[PDB]
Amino acid sequence: LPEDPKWEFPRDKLTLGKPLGGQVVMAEAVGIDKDKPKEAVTVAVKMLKDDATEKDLSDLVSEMEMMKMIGKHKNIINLLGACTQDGPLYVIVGYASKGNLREYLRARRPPGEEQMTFKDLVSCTYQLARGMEYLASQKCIHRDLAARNVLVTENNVMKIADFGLARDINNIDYYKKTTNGRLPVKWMAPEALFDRVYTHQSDVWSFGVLMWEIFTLGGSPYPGIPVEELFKLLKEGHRMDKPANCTNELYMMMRDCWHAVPSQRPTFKQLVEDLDRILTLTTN
Amino acid sequence: LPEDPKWEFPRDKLTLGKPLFGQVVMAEAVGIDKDKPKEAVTVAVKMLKDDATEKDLSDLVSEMEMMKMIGKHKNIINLLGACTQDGPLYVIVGYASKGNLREYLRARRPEEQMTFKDLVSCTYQLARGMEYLASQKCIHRDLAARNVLVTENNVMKIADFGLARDINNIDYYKKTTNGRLPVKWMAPEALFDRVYTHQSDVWSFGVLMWEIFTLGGSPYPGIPVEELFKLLKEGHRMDKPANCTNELYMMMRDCWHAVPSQRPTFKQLVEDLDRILTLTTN
Ligand SMILES: Nc1ncnc2c1ncn2[C@@H]1O[C@H](COP(=O)(O)OP(=O)(O)CP(=O)(O)O)[C@@H](O)[C@H]1O
Ligand SMILES: Nc1ncnc2c1ncn2[C@@H]1O[C@H](COP(=O)(O)OP(=O)(O)CP(=O)(O)O)[C@@H](O)[C@H]1O
Ligand SMILES: [Mg+2]
Ligand SMILES: [Mg+2]
Ligand SMILES: [Mg+2]
Ligand SMILES: [Mg+2]
Repeated sequence: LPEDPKWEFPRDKLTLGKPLGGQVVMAEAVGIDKDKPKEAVTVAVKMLKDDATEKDLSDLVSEMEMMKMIGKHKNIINLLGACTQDGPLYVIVGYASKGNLREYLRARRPPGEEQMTFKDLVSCTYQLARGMEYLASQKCIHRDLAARNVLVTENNVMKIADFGLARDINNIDYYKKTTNGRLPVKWMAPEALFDRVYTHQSDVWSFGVLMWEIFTLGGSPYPGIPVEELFKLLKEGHRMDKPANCTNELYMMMRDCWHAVPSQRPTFKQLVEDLDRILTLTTN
Repeated sequence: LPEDPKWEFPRDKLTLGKPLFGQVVMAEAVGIDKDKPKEAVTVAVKMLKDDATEKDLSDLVSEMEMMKMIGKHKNIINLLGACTQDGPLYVIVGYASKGNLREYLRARRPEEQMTFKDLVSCTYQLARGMEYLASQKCIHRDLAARNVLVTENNVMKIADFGLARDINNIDYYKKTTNGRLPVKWMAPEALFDRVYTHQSDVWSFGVLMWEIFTLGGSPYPGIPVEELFKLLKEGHRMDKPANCTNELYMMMRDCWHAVPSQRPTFKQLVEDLDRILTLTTN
């Protein structure tokens, strides 16, 4: 693959460590932060598994390239560098000490670890909306939004991650039977499968399920409902029930994200504004 | 999903158990053996994960359909039934108490040690299964120790038909063909030419042989997937395993012949392995 100095990082400056969670591992990167040339830094490294397929490699490359183009943002996991020459491809990204959001929330469920306050949940949701709002402004569709794909930092900052299925808005083959076949069904917008398209509004549908996972503290969507029976139920108007401790207002937000008609759903900008209000009013 | 009465099995007679294109769990099936209507049989059931994708569903469906087509053979995991109506798809297959071959072998490393004859016997059984598979015009495409199951009586059983296809159902020369086959068990032509024939499967059999004789070793140790095909193109081949005779290693090299038609057929492999096994036994 093409050499790209600006992002290349020395293999001898990286010490691979313990497994995290193809295959992702923790590691120390000496001087990865150019202003601290000798300072070792704890990072995360994504690389291929030993039994990886060709598609796994093209996916890893795609993920790296997408992260390069997206740019930097508070709520998006950051690319730190990559080892792409004379050796196995290593994609180095910022290390999130708290793990993924799904595991994070479940570990903080009431004893029935520090519990999540209603404000923490709204704040978590608001941060992600901002992240998605930015992504959309960069013409990027994630396509795989879910609690298991969000990382939490030491200071509880939410980071959208796993861009292994992400695409530039124009890099989607509309109407082909093979388009969107690798998207987890339970987080997927109906038009993704039915019409074989994908827009930012398809991402808002996913965001809706993410909201539900957040307010159920890491629950599994459509419990008891098999994936092969889901789209039938969705066509019939079925939608997940309101999470226990969730305001009717936040629930209507989820419901709005699940409008059958894409343009009928809120834009991420609208979600940010609404959530900003709710968060603020909760604070006061 | 079209109803196929012949294979349909009642859901109320199936009790899912502990965990083992999906996820496999142990289960108890009452009357799966039609001659013993009230008997509970321990089986294995493959189903979709909660986060399954559309492709995960079509693969499981394809897996089921491929197993129905293939027919029965002692060295191929057998289909017992399937719950396809009004509910999640369940593919019910025979339970293999010893797990997959790779785990089985790594456990028997110098937990009852494997003898040279056992290893050959193991290899011979798999060749027999592949010979039958090839005769049914089926290409497995994902042959490897991790895809071989071992029954209570140490019978080898080729499994995981999640990538298998009929020999004529291949999108020839398309750049997207064979994109989901583990690279280290994959025949060179499968990637360079985008084709897949029974001879591609024999190449994988070779790797499988190497895993067997190294007692579950990982192929091309120390070589990343990204670097393997250039090496393979240059002639690189894995070295002989210690607990392996030059003859058996030569069989591996034959399976890895660069030219597809120059690799032996499964029919020829079975004949040679039988001869070798017969000698090792007598
Ligand atoms: N930067 C990071 N810091 C901390 N943990 C990380 C991390 N990147 C990944 N992980 C951990 O590894 C898990 C899997 O990561 P990721 O979502 O990137 O998976 P993956 O693309 O390798 C496979 P899949 O698509 O099956 O998830 C995360 O849910 C998280 O627990
Ligand atoms: N019939 C059976 N009896 C016993 N164990 C079984 C079994 N079927 C599957 N298993 C166990 O589950 C493992 C995975 O099986 P299988 O190879 O079918 O996986 P899979 O198709 O679900 C996913 P992948 O393609 O990622 O392996 C096997 O290696 C074995 O340990
Ligand atoms: Mg992920
Ligand atoms: Mg991924
Ligand atoms: Mg398998
Ligand atoms: Mg499989």
